[PDB]
Amino acid sequence: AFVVTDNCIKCKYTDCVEECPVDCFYEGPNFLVIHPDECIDCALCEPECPAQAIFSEDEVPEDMQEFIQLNAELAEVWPNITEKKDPLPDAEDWDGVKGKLQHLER
Ligand code: SF4
Ligand code: F3S
Repeated sequence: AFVVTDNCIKCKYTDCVEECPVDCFYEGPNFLVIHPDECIDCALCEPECPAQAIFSEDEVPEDMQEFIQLNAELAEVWPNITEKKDPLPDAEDWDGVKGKLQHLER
């Protein structure tokens, strides 16, 4: 499975979803997550995220390992999203800012 990590938070561009043949992205107020059981590892979503926030589960940075479990868990409670939407208003301002996990909304 592929995993959405820290730089997605407060950006949430949503270009990722248009690439997904199986529709396994789930939406939060300021973050997206992939469902690990539905994802087929097609990788088609990774070169298309402007925030370079998606990684193969085995290529997820040492300092972001907690996102693997977070994607699995929130994918069970958030609604599916299959259509591209406008990025969050100040996405450029937040793209590249580290430790944005402190800003994650449920
Ligand atoms: S790797 Fe493929 S199946 Fe998994 S979330 Fe990305 S586009 Fe969807
Ligand atoms: S910012 Fe988040 S919404 Fe999709 S396009 Fe990147 S994983």
